[PDB]
Amino acid sequence: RTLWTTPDTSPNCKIDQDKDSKLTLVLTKCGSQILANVSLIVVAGKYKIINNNTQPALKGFTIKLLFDENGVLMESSNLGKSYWNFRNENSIMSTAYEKAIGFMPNLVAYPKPTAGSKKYARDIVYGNIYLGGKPDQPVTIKTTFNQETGCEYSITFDFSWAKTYVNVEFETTSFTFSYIAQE
Amino acid sequence: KRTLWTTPDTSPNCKIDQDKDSKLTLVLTKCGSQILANVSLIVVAGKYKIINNNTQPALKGFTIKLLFDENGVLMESSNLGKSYWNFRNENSIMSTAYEKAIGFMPNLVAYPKPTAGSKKYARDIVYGNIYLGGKPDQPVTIKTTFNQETGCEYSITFDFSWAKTYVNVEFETTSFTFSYIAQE
Amino acid sequence: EDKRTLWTTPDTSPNCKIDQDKDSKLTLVLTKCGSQILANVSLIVVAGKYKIINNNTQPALKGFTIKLLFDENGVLMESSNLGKSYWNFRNENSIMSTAYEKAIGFMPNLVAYPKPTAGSKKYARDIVYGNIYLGGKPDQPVTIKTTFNQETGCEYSITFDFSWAKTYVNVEFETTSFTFSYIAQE
Amino acid sequence: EDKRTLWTTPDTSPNCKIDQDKDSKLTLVLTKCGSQILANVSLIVVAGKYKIINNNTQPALKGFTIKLLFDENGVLMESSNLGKSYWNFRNENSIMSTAYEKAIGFMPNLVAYPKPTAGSKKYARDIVYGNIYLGGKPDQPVTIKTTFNQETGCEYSITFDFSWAKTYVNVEFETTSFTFSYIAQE
Amino acid sequence: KRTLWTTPDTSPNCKIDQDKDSKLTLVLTKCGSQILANVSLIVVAGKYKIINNNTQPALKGFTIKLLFDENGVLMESSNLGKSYWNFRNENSIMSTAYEKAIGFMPNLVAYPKPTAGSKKYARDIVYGNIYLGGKPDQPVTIKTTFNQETGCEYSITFDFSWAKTYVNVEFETTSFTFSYIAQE
Amino acid sequence: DKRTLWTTPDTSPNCKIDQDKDSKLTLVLTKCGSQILANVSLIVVAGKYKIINNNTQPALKGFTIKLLFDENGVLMESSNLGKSYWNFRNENSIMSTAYEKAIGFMPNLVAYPKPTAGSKKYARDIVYGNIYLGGKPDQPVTIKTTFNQETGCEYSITFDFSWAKTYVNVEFETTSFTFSYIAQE
Amino acid sequence: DKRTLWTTPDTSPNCKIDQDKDSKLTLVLTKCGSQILANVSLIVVAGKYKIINNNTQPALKGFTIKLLFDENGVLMESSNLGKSYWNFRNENSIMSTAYEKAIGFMPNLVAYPKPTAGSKKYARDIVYGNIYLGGKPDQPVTIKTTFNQETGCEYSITFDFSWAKTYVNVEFETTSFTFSYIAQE
Amino acid sequence: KRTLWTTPDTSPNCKIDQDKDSKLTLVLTKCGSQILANVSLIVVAGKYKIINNNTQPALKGFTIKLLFDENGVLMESSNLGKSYWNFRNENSIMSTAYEKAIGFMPNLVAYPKPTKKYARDIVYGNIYLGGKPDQPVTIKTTFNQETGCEYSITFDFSWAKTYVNVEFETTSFTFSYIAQE
Repeated sequence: RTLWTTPDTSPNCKIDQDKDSKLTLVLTKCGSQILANVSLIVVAGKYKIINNNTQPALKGFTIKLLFDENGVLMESSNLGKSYWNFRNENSIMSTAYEKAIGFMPNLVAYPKPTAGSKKYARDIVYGNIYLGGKPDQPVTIKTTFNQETGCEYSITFDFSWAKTYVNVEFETTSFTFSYIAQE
Repeated sequence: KRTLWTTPDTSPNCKIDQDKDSKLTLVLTKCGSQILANVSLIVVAGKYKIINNNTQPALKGFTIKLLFDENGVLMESSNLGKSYWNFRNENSIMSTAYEKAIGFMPNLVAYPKPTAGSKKYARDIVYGNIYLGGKPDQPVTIKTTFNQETGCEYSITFDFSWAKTYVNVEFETTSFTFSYIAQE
Repeated sequence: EDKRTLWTTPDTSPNCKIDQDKDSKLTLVLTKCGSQILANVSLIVVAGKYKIINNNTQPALKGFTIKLLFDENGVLMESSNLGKSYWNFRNENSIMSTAYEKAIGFMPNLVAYPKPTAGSKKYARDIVYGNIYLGGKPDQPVTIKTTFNQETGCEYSITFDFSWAKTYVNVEFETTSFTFSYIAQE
Repeated sequence: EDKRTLWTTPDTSPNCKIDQDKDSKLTLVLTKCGSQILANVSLIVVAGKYKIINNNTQPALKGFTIKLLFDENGVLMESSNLGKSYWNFRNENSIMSTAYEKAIGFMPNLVAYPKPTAGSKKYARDIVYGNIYLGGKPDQPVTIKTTFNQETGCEYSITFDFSWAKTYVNVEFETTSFTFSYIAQE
Repeated sequence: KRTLWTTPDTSPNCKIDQDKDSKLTLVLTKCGSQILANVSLIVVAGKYKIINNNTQPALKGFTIKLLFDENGVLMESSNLGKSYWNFRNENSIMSTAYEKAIGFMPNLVAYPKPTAGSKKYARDIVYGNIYLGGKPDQPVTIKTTFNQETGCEYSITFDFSWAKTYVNVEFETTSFTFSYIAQE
Repeated sequence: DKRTLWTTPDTSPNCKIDQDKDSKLTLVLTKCGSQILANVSLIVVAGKYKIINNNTQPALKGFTIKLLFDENGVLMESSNLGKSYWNFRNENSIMSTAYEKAIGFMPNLVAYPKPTAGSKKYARDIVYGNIYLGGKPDQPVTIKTTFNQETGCEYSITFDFSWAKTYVNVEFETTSFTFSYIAQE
Repeated sequence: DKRTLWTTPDTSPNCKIDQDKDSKLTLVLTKCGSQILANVSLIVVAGKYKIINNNTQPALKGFTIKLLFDENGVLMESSNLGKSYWNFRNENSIMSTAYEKAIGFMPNLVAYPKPTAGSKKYARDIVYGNIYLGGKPDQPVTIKTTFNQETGCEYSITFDFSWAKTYVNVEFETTSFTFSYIAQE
Repeated sequence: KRTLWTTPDTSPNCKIDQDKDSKLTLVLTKCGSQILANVSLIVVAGKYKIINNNTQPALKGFTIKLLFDENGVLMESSNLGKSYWNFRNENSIMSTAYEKAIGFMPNLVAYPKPTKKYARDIVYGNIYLGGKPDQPVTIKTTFNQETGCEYSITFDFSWAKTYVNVEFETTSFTFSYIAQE
């Protein structure tokens, strides 16, 4: 009933370069809703340290999870496939999973955008998370369901900030949300 | 069934100011002693569809009320229409109206009905924000209150409000999740 | 008997010591959804120095802490601010009459949220921020910061740090509710 | 040395057991005015079952009793709810440096207020009723009923029965003061 | 001597709203560790003389304060006039103003001044009722509070209030007795 | 300068808040025809109000300075401000002889009537302002000025000083505030 | 009544800190009328407190040993100290019969009342001292002794050991400390 | 008896600044040639009750003196009140004032009166405010250094830290001294 990344600190995600980040994502199926819990540690590379004195235009970045028609994570995702599976103890199942359609965002609630059709905001959930656990260091985490092409379903995390942060490490508090499940 | 919902399509099901002027998308999923709730709103017509606080400076909020009888059945005075509200069946709703859903009602010990002279605590409220047009600089407050309406056994009230002066902004929102303690 | 919910009974009676015996009602409901605990919390201060906030007369009174400390079996330790007789598995609108022996399935996961270490980087993943509102008023926010497994002298812990920046003048400390979740130990 | 006042001292340090040890400060001052004792009383509950009244959760919790039992010399007996440590003749704002041995002139008169006895007519004149107010609020009355010489296992007694009719919700039990008098034994 | 009083005549001695609008009759008799107090009030002029809450709905109470210095001497800031307050001499007062009356002051351990970080207990209040015109259906609350005023070492504050709607009722009262713990 | 009544701008004490000469009220009244332009500040040099400690005295949160005038606008001895220090300007001092008339500086009695039983009391006779202890922006004090509300005089100006915040070892000496009022003639 | 209650002075473990019999508490209580003269030291023989390394275990900074007594002054089994060799002195061992009464050795309940909710307790019931690990003068630890603070007993003596310094591979075996306390009778 | 004491309840018995502002709990137990002494202090009122060295930076100590006559009887000039100091009787004091207690007095050969001053007539200790290990106060006890008496015990309390809103109520300290007889 839970798809997750093992919640240690080892990297599992490429924002800019391989293994530059640890996305901790836990999806628990509560029938018609998925209860989601997320946090991010950027361990290396371009996004490890936000410095808007030296890089004034660096105000955000994106992580995409793309899923096929069986709810299987696609290699085009920023999150690595070997890191994503049903929970087993404090680790993951040995064999890669074959179906997880019940964990996918519902396509009627959150349709793929279509040219010529009105796009509603119901497919977005906003939250904040806090860099370094400090209450004066918010960033926006914008989560969008089924926005991407090249997939049957998707979850997209857009992180952004308006403040000028100077040498602030990108490692965050946790946020919980939910979404309507496909089945 | 463990989920009561409005079918998550876009067809209007709610009256804010005029009949069928909005689509309230509300999903209540029973997790034992808590209901996990997910809500968003699309206004499709009427005075709240396009907010212009230069021409209508007083247009700063509105209310959507769900009132329930002793069996957890939606009452017709609610802003949400009854024919749209039922247990989930695939991506639609059961064909026959439900008779009991007390397990989805807000707990009356946690959230008592008002009585004169009774000390009223704020535990029966949850605050959140949702965002018009998906834009991060267009927040609206969604205040949810449990069991504060009269003429019903249980209630969920959504009060929407905003402080900013919105000019030519369509009222269709991002989603928000909350929970509340279940009656049984 | 509802072994999927640990809670304080959702009545209004006090169950918690912030400063003195029975000075507050922490309403806390932990509902196990497999590997995540769905948590719902509010606070009523019924007496003592935190009941009525006046920052004109007490400018330094800007926050306080409520700690839940648990042993290796998930049993609440007496050093916690919440009283042990008030904390148990649900039975209808009350609690089971005998004290529970095990609740590890409700504890915050130690790999996700490790105890303090001798020499390793401490990450912020073990914190959740929220706001709650005094008197239900939208202009009276308080920060509720929840931290997992950062207390010593226990095997697991949940710490609620309440704080505010505004100068509140004769404002009663009784709050709206907040929901969050955390990763479960098993 | 003021042998015309017997008191608890006027501090707020708990001296009384209603339900648990030292859960309350009974402030009681008995001043001898010849044939009458002028009495002044208030109560602060600091802990335990009666600190915070919540009649939504405990609708049957509507009163309690504090008994002072005295021997043939007017000495307070250990079976009393009030402790002996600081019940003594006045010395400034404290008590005399040794325990008193005789205070019959402070005892309620046995002809006016006889002890209960087998099949004898009990008259109400051994009672005085009053009200005191929780938290100083005029809408939070409680009844204080004082009865003289009705307890067993003593030669004299003063019994305070507290009761209320209203449904109090999270009201701290600490009271305004009340004055009464009674006829002295000698 | 053993009694501080206002002479029990009917000569106005007190300012509620305007000078000499009332006669407070107050007798404090020292009984060792307790002061036995007896009080009544006559309003002789001004807006509190005849109460009409149909036409003046906000006229629901007023305060008379006695403030004392470190020697127990009444301070000029009190509502009660100083020339009216002294030790008893027959049915009048001593001709020379008293210099010390600490034995008549409310005890500061029983009834402390406001203190930072100290809980304020209600035991520094005594409630009573007195009756307008001697009529049993015309109660007013007399609340007496010890040592809660600023600008003094000791204080006795009388707050009068009423919930009933009195219609053309003269404010002149029955008497009430209470006691309080003495400072020395 | 028959157009200015003032206390002079020096710092020698001229006022009794709690004890004699415990404070310097600096008050300048400049007649602009039908309006008096007023500028005020306060320095407490001694006594109970010199150093505020609301940890020691939590309930000490205000005090009053009254100026009472007779029917000729002459300051009465019952005022908190001393008469020696109050006169028309001459350079940075005051005139030698005490003034005899200053009705043109008195608060207008129609705008600001004396209170009387049975007459409505309007708030027009009050002006609120703030001043700041030690010049610090986070140490406000309210200065409430009321015209013609005192008894035993023909005209009055009352300054009620109050504060809400707990000040701990804060000297009571203030910034300045300007206001105006309607002149009797 | 010049008697002594003691643990015997050998080094056989008699006390649990973290695991059974991981320490020797050497405790000697000698009745000097109204005061008990007390002498204490501690040897940790096994377990996690035997060798302190606060670089690797920085949270290992203190521990507690409780002696709980019934209404007769008899040591209760719930104590950290075992009952077998806690008795009146006989030579370098203990009397052959287990004692039945030792109220004269109990901490006075008037001087040192049981704490109760809603009463702020006084510090009079504490004595602080230092003892030194390995006899080295730069290795202090605090021994805080509190009388009658525990529930589930009539009387109690609690030893709380704690240290501020970061000890690196230092064995927990201590010098001796003497104190006194007021006796119940 | 073998113990002179103050009843170890919380009732005040001592004037530091003002009458009845403090409870000195002092127990002197005769062990032959040595007196075993146990002391603590609770300030209940007045200027030393709450130390705030931000407001009162020079408030850094005070003294409590016990002066005795040739019979070891406490003199009224002492800070401790005579009503409170007597031989022990159960958990209180004897009701009749004692007449002789020379065996409890500090030895005059070990500790001579002012009229070569050696430091051996002093014992130093620390006690802790509120029982907190970071709130030490020095308690200096001096024998037979006051004038106008035959014997004396003087307690000088002092501290170096800047304490802010700290209540002066202490842990206990034990010492001994050589007895006069």
